[PDB]
Amino acid sequence: KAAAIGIDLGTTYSCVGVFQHGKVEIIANDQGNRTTPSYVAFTDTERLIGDAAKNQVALNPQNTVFDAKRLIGRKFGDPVVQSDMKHWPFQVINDGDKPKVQVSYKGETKAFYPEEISSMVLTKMKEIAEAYLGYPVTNAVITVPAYFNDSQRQATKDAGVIAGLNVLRIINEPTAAAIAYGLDRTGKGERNVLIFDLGGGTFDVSILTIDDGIFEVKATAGDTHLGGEDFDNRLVNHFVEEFKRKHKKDISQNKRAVRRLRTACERAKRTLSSSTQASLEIDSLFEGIDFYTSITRARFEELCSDLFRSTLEPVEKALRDAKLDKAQIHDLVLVGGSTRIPKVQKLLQDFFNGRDLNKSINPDEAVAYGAAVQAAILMG
Ligand SMILES: Nc1ncnc2c1ncn2[C@@H]1O[C@H](COP(=O)(O)OP(=O)(O)O)[C@@H](O)[C@H]1O
Ligand SMILES: [Ca+2]
Ligand SMILES: [Cl-]
Repeated sequence: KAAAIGIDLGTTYSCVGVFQHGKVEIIANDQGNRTTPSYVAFTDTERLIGDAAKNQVALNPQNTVFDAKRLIGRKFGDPVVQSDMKHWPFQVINDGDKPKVQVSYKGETKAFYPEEISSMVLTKMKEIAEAYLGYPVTNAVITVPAYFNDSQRQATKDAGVIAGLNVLRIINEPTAAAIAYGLDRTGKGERNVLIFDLGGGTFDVSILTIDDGIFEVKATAGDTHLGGEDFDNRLVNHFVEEFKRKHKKDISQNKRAVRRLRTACERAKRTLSSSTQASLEIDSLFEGIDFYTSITRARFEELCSDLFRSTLEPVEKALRDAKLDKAQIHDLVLVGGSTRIPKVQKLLQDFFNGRDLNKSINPDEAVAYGAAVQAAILMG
């Protein structure tokens, strides 16, 4: 009788929903947010998950883990792991050919497998659901990228189990997104669906072919290292020069400062999605010197123009691999927190014969939404 949940275990954010009495409910965390950072932090006295973990990153960088989704199901020697390792502030060690994240926790050295860090994020999402329903949740459906291999899917499933969940099914994120928009219920002929999924660290384009209720992955393309964080960094480099020009000081060397700026830029970016301008106010950014400035949407767009325009290439590549003209796509689906960027929406719109965009479901909640539906269906 207990309802099962749908969990979108994202690269940088996670989301949980539950299908109740004919509708899907996206559950808010303790801070009232419908998305939770896929972050786990370890201190001298506690282990933080979600917002609390990401909030103290600037003061505890070596022990605040993220991007566990990039390591999960992979080998220590995998070139992807060795490359990614160079960009993380935490240590990744080898354990019988398997990578482990090593940190300082409660006064000592501890190492964790990717699926262990991920199981911690899953527990948080499980408890959020449990507080809402009022009872224990034991069944779930978890999404993963369509390109994930058997090994990556297995480790993710192991994560759900370690989090005390029976994973009813591991499904593809673009499939989950299709389900959210109800493209899995028509049974009349076949239709072409393109999924434009731009998150905080990754960009995925998926072309699916739904023939009378059956899903078929036609093509996939994108960039696993292109996402919202890259837009934040364009803003960061922008303000570093401005601070450098107004107070004559290069802050690019003070780690804590760069981090506090990146966090401010991230929030400024979001404001630029609904307003033409945004203010950036950081107290004692560098050497006690404050930093209050402003920036227009257009300026922001110019700073990321190349990045935004690059998103159309994976789109055209997918169309090619799937041997379809852009006009042959029946359903254009935009998901991911970054598709909220007016500019990103316009580039896609102009590209796709200036067609109308579907604004019926929340882009950063879409994956969890479809997951919840499938979970309920699987639960009878
Ligand atoms: N209103 C917004 N405007 C611009 N970017 C946003 C907005 N809301 C969220 N984002 C961005 O979307 C990204 C988070 O995407 P999301 O799909 O939720 O997670 P994930 O990275 O785990 O896939 C972040 O880079 C975030 O800054
Ligand atoms: Ca996402
Ligand atoms: Cl919470």
